[PDB]
Amino acid sequence: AEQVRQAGIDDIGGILELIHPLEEQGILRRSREQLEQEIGKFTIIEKDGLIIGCAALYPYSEERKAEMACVAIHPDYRDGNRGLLLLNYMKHRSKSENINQIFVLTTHSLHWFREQGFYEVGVDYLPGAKQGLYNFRKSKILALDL
Amino acid sequence: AEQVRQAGIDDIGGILELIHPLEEQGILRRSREQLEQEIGKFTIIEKDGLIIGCAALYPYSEERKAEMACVAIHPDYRDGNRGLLLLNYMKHRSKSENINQIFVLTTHSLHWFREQGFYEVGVDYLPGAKQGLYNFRKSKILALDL
Repeated sequence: AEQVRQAGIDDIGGILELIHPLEEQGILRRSREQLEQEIGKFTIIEKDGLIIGCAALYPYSEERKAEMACVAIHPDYRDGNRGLLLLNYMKHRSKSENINQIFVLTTHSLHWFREQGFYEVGVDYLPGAKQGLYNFRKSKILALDL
Repeated sequence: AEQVRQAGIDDIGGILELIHPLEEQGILRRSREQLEQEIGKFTIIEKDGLIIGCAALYPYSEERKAEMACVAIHPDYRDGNRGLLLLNYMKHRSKSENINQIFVLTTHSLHWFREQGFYEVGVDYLPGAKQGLYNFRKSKILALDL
């Protein structure tokens, strides 16, 4: 069959392959170490040992929201409802962690999202952590070693 | 004296007053309910019962980073090293939660940040959750009721 399951460390290589062409295309970038650190957030689809889909879920526990991000379907495996498969799996998983909304940040696929019952919200809806970033031009990221 | 301490629910009103003029100024917006949901992330400064400073810390546990955001000093209480007070308190607090870097997203105060040992990083440095947002124009936020 075809498996939808939470990702593990042996899946990083396969996730990277799905994501890399998205990064070149200006869509997403994730280093391997970054993926190692977040792996728990990722779900994939495996077909005959090939990773043909992934998606990440970032919970905002106290706001009871979660962002579904980094959703990729293998180019040879589109038009097989695989996006929907990941979403329904995400829906079901969020529900079981006391989360009652999923949100996405997208420039692509409005018709499809609307068709799933997604509605558009303003930046104020974003959980406070995710607010500093939506309102990003002359905007610098600064880090401090503790 | 003047107290630096983690915030509580009775501090929301006072935080809102510090933040509201920042929101009008295009800098930050936080509803009361949003602040109720995130209150645990906030630190304030209280002087004679007046909230004269606040700052939020958003931990990225597995990446061992945390974003310091929503930093406000009462307009009548500037040039009293209160920004530094909050930062050092944040530094100390992050350290004790196994976090070894603080980052900020800013358009303001480069000289000051550099002076504290902050250095500039690229968007790839951001913890994956915070990546979907930095790379935000024709970019929509969509929500789904589970």
